[PDB]
Amino acid sequence: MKQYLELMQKVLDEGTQKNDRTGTGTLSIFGHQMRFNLQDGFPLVTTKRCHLRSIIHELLWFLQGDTNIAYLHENNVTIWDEWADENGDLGPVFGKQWRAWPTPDGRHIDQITTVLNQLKNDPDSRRIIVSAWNVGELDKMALAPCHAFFQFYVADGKLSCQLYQRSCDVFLGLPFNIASYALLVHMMAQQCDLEVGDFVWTGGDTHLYSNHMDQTHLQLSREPRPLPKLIIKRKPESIFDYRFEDFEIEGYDPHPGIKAPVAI
Amino acid sequence: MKQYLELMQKVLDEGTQKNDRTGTGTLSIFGHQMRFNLQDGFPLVTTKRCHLRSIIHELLWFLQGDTNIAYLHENNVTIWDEWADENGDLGPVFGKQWRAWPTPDGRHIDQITTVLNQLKNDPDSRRIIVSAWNVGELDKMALAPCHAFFQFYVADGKLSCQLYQRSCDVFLGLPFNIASYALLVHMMAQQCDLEVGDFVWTGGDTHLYSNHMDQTHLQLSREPRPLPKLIIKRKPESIFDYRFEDFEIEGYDPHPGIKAPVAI
Repeated sequence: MKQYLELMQKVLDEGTQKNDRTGTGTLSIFGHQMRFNLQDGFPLVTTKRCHLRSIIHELLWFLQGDTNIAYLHENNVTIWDEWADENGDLGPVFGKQWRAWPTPDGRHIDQITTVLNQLKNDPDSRRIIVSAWNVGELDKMALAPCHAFFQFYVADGKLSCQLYQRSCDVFLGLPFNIASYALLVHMMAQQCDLEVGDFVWTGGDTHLYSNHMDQTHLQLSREPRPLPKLIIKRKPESIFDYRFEDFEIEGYDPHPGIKAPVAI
Repeated sequence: MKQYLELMQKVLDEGTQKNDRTGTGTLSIFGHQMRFNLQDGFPLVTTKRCHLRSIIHELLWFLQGDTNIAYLHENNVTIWDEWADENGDLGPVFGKQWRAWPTPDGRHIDQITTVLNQLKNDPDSRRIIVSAWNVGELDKMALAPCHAFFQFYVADGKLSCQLYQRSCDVFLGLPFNIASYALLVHMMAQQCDLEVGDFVWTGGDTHLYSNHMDQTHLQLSREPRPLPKLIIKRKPESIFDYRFEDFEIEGYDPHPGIKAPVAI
């Protein structure tokens, strides 16, 4: 997509050499923002083929609130295997905070239900927020949330969402981060009888790994194709009742897939 | 400042009519970002005179962690009086979360000490974060935090900070929000033997109140003046030992002050 390739070029041009926790090198910038008008099309990167199978299962899994990887394994989704313990546990990552944020007084707060009802009853609200950044729970998490905090907004019948992503792997992660939250906005808008607005992406440490440079150069040589279209095949009774098969992408004509590694 | 006036003009041009919780009208946009290179000068709005007295006391008060307004009243700082109860209490707002975030297991987490030591020991970290958005504590707060979440970053000997502000009163609040966090970056950089980098400001619901329109039109007719310079007159032994008198602004030649109201 235009904004995505512009980000990649910016990191190339302006990024500074910066290492990650393993010692693996990157080029990094701090602070960036992009906006995707969801009525223009579904913002799935076209300059390489991006598969959404794991991303859809992951989002349904987040929304279900159980952080054991059993559901992912039931569907042969393996993207959290690296972080899970022998029993398949991850600690109180994403879904536990979205659905059952623990409080000092022993309650567990369902932020997703909170937001859905704010959107339906008080759409002007300036505090329609979900946070995964539960400071007390960070140490028990397999890793701290990268997509940490998000806010919804309603105007002129349209639902928008802004994500704050503290750390972003531009090449491997970001295409998927965009698609995941764009899907969530479509699901929430359907459930609230709203049209889709903008997905606004905001980054903190936004980086290209040094061993993604060949891939980045190739991708920047390609012209974006028309955005595809998301089809939701059925309207479920709530935000918690979506199924994998409810989602189809039409009109997706990407350039070929581009593989990239990780260090250990 | 250029970026500030550009934001104001954007809200004028592109903002949509949107009411707040009291029913007071605004023009609103969702999602914006600005960057202030702190080596260029201290980013204090010059197109109207902005007083920093209350803002400096407020920041020292945040850093001290006690949310009773007694310290503010000791200095005749009245900007939190509206929200305080008969005993001067605000509930677990800002400073309580910065210095003593309560956890389910009964601990209280000092996020400011955490960050200072991350900056000194693990400056490459992508999770140097302070959050005020303690979901369990929102209901006891006098109001939910507007400046909700911030992240630090180090590269090339320079400390940067990004703020996520969920709700922003562009005319009355934003000049002060910018100055408060810019001061904090200077204080933290001094304590970590770092130079100052960028303050990156990110907004959610970013709005101009309808009864600030006369003022906005006047302000947009003025040309920004050179940025002033922050002087820290003494290096304290830690981030918790700063005093009001340690701070001076030099070279501040603003256009006259512009008064603006609020509804009740």
